[PDB]
Amino acid sequence: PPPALLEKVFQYIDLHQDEFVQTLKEWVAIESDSVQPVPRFRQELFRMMAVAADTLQRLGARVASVDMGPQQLGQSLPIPPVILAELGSDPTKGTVCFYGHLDVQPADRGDGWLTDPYVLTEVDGKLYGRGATDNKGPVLAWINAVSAFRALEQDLPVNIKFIIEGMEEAGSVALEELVEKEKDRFFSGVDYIVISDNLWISKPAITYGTRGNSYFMVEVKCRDQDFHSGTFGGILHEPMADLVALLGSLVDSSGHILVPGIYDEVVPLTEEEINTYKAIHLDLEEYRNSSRVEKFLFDTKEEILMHLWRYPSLSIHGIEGAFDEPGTKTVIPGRVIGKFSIRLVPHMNVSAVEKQVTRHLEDVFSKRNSSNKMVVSMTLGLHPWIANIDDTQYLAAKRAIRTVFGTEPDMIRDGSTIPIAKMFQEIVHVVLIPLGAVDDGEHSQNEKINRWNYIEGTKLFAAFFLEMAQL
Ligand SMILES: [Zn+2]
Ligand SMILES: [Zn+2]
Repeated sequence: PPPALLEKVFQYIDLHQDEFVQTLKEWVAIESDSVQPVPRFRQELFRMMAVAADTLQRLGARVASVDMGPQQLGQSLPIPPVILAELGSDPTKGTVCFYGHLDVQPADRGDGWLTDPYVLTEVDGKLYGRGATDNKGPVLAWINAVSAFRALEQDLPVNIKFIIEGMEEAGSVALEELVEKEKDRFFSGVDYIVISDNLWISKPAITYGTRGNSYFMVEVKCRDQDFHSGTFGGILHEPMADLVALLGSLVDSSGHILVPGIYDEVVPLTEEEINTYKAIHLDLEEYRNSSRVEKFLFDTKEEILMHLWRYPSLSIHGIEGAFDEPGTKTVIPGRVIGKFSIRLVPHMNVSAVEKQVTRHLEDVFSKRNSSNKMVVSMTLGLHPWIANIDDTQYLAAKRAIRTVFGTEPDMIRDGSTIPIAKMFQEIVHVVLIPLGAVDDGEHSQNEKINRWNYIEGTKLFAAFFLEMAQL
């Protein structure tokens, strides 16, 4: 049983759930792809921001859609407006701000989707579609919670602010300058900030730490034109041969990173820290099963979680400029770019990591005595983020979770990076409430959010409004 007429709010959410799921279906069908520099998609992104601005206004919010200007690509594209919305300015009330994004990662059905990525399809309680979990589901769950108090003419316990952007999947272009401009304007008197764009691991969760990241591009160039692999086979220093040797020099079969210096500054594992991991709830057979992975690099819960949260990791993403379509093309690529990144943990320095990776790659390349040119560039470099657990925002969330799910949340870290979390910490001086399941498949084929997570998460947000008012 819930408290109060949270009972009535909860009743409302259960009765309007099919409507909440149809709104999500409608938002998902707007192909708000920010990553493709294609006018068709950027227009759909602007329409998305407009649909959201209208939704917030209809709820009762003062809404501003802030003109963001051009995105320099030697061409350019307009950036989608940022919604800056306020619902209530009651001086007898605290104020909570919610950040979300309504742009999505590209989705091509040919990538391996069993459904049309932009048609929300429910299969065994799972709602499949691009943006279902990342991030239209949790934005709507928050909005739908507010709309329950509004429909019932129930006083919202806190004032609510919304900051919603349309460029998160493309580096939040122009957000930081707007935030900076607004630090003592829109953010003046905002008590706590909420982000809901992350997943559980098993038991619901609250997330209080994230990894950093460093994204590397390694270009090996002969000439711009490719070669016929037979007509010119046998006589070139082939860009692909150099790149494959460069990429193959980075990590070993155990996951151990081979760049010298990389472990120098990782904080030492302590007894205390080990204990924190032992207290997390994770069935390793369950985790193997939802991931459909035969075996992981490690055998125990503690090793698995630590390698995700507090050890660095290296992933090779792909190669650009070579033969990557289906079939059997006989080509020596003239210019290729390897892509890989290293997730960063305390106490690693971004600038040192950049130096170390570069030096390593130069040393490998020079030993090849190749005629090719190599350019390493670190295109992205972010430090890790940690919240203070048992902050007032963090306690409200714990209580809200207990109310809705009837159990204590585990305090978890995250292997991914939430750059926005760091940005609000640096400029405005954040609580992460995950709604997604571990197997939601964000940034992949067959992304979903579970109906239960989406609907029960709406209730979580409702309870949370009330908890924030209570300190
Ligand atoms: Zn997201
Ligand atoms: Zn994303």
